[PDB]
Amino acid sequence: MRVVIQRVKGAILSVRKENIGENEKELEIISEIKNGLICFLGIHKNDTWEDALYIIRKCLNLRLWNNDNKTWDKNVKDLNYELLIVSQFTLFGNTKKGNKPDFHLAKEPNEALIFYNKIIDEFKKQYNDDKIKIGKFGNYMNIDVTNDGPVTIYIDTHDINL
Amino acid sequence: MRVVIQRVKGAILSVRELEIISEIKNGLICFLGIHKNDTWEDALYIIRKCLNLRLWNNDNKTWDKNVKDLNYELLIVSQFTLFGNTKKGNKPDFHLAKEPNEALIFYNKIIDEFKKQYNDDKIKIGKFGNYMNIDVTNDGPVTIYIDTHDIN
Repeated sequence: MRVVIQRVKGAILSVRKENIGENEKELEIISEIKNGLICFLGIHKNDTWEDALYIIRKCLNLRLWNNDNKTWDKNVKDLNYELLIVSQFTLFGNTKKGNKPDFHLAKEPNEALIFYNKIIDEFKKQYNDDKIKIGKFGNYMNIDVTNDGPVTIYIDTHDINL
Repeated sequence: MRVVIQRVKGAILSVRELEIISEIKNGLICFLGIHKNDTWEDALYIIRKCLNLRLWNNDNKTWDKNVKDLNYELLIVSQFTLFGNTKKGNKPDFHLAKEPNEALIFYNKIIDEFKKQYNDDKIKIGKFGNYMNIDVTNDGPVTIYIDTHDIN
């Protein structure tokens, strides 16, 4: 599994919404957080539950907020902050050969959805049902993010021995 | 070198009462991490990939158009935290990251090469080594990661 974690003062996620209908075609906000993390999550085809757990553990526990003259001190749970988890297959975009990304390492959308939903449940079980927002899996999204720092963290779980 | 590329409809960068100092419409924001043992070859790979990755649909085709074809912009932000090791604790430690003073020179060389390889007016930057607030409109999203240490 791969994840890119961004520290944020807020994030607003929107998808396309077509009233077919009333011939209305606009963006509508379906998810929103204030301070916290946005995590772009890429799932590898050979990912196991252990990979998910490491990611969840790291996202929930990384001390990324300063605190009273102490830096890199507080985690997203401590400050009672939120997480926005977006599935992001492009993180398994191989750009090593040619300038068209190739996504053969990506888990296929269907198995991915089940896995992803398992992850979201675990996030909630390990933190709080109300602190975890998500996007619209497999749909085009517009995400207004306020990067606070910025602080960007990258983790590839296939780097660790689990 | 490590880079995270985000596809965007726009980005607004401010620095500390904040003031906006950089702004782009459609294009890419690129968070750039420089490794202590990085060479000019690593920079070139990153620059070439950023300018040439076909990340836009030109319709009926996918992954078809790149950032130059569309006359789009790039916002390059140095981002040492990309070398935050988190393998051994919950507190990132950043020793793979290049020392600040050498990093700045290197980083400025990169920005020049970006301009030389594209266009002086299409390349925006942040305030190196300063706290920044960046409002980004992610378009997709489309997130690309590259570690030039994976390549020879």
